[PDB]
Amino acid sequence: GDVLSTHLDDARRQHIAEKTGKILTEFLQFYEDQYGVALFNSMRHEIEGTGLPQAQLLWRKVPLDERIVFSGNLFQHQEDSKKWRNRFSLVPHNYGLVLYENKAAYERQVPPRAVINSAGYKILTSVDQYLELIGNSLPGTTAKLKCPTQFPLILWHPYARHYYFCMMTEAEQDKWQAVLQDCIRHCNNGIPEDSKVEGPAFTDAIRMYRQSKELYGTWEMLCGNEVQILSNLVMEELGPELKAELGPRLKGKPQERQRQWIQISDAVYHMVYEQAKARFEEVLSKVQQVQPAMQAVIRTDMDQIITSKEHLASKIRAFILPKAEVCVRNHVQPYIPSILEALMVPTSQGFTEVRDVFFKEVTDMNLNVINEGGIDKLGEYMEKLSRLAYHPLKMQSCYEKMESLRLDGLQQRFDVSSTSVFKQRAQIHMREQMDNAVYTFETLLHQELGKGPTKEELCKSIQRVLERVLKKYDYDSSSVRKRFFREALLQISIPFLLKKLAPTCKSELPRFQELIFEDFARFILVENTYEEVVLQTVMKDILQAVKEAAVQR
Repeated sequence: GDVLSTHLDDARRQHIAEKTGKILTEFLQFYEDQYGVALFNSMRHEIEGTGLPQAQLLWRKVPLDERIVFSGNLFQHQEDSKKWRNRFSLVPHNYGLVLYENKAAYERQVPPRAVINSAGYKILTSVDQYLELIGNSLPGTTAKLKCPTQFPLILWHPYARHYYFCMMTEAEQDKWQAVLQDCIRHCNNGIPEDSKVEGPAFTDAIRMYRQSKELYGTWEMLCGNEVQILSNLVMEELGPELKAELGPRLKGKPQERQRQWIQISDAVYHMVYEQAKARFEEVLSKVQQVQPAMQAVIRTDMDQIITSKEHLASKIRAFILPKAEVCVRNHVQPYIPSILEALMVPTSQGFTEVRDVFFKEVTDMNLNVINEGGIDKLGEYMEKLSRLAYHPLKMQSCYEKMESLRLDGLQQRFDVSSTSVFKQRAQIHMREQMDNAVYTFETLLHQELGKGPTKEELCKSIQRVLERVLKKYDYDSSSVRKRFFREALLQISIPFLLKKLAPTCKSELPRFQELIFEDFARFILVENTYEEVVLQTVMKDILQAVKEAAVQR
């Protein structure tokens, strides 16, 4: 039989589901523990009024009207037939990649042949690059795919299936590379950053689970929505032993064996995804049911919870602060300036490029008003400007500023994962700030225009509204960048410290549990309090490094 029927038979699928279920159970215990802590922290910020200050730019409240992002014909390699077929390929408003047999089939409202969420994917523009990337997916390879055009585009994922496209011209290749890069970035941004409770509870639980498996530091596969990330977590853990078991059973030449493993991995990824979805959504519903009860206890007992948290922290400080401060002084503090410099330069270039692109587009609109000498086509020009933050070409020069980013870890070595994650996060911030700029410009211009078509010439109020939005932009850009640099420095330095401190602490921390009043245990965790103690040991150096640099400008 075929590869999947042979190697993923019912018995093997049951074993995989059992192992997956054990991982999900352990993760969900971390998640339920984290949930009340995330709730307490968010409520403390709101009640004490210590959340993020209000931005100067306005934020769009309703999404833009849904429009197709891009479409065109592509060739796609077909896994079943091994034949290349034309496909009409469409990117909807939500940045899925949708493939139809042809455009005529699309017009007749025929179902799509595939709908692809590209979270966790990477783009390759040559077959050799792709073969190099998968070349060591099975062991011992060095211990002794052919495209109809010269312009391929390949989508690779560590666990899910790979897609093979090609285009007729370098121009089409370049366009689809930008669009698919936008798709990946959009799908990776699957948990809203301003989620108050669910987001932080989930991502902290992921980190704590990984730490319990002795995995510290930024994780490249913390991308996509919750179920995708959980699927990545399971595949990371189960992949090695599944590969060790099935690898020797695969028959053929090295690249054929590599392709069979990709097919097996995708099938397991699907099975894991559905199992994780069911298990996670069950627990999410359970925590949401008791969240109001938790809110009442937090609101009533706020001051006593803070007191209990501070008492626990004081005992942890007494235990770990000497060794922590030495480790920061000797092994973190010397390197904070260099890491900050590496992050600041491309990030600040990118935010400045957003400003320049915004300024040019508003001026181009202003030129149109002067040329028609009138207000009457403003709605047409504002509609195009309203979408600038999602323009598949015009934003590319901003995003490109991040590709020179190279970050060392605290072993003074290039950190691939930190670099990847922080380029993605920086680019998402750039998209947000561009959208805020054009939304603010539109809103303020409409206000200004209530004065009348020519109380003074329209191009004077346009340029005055533009100058007002630019000052709001410059303020918000510095706010956003300072927060981003602080967050990134913390996310590089704290996992390093926790790993160095683990032989001292991991056996000893449970002894502090007895200090937590049982009715507060959903809101206070020994581990989280300990991690906050460690965080405070780098806070001075980080705030001062971002201060002394004044990197936020």
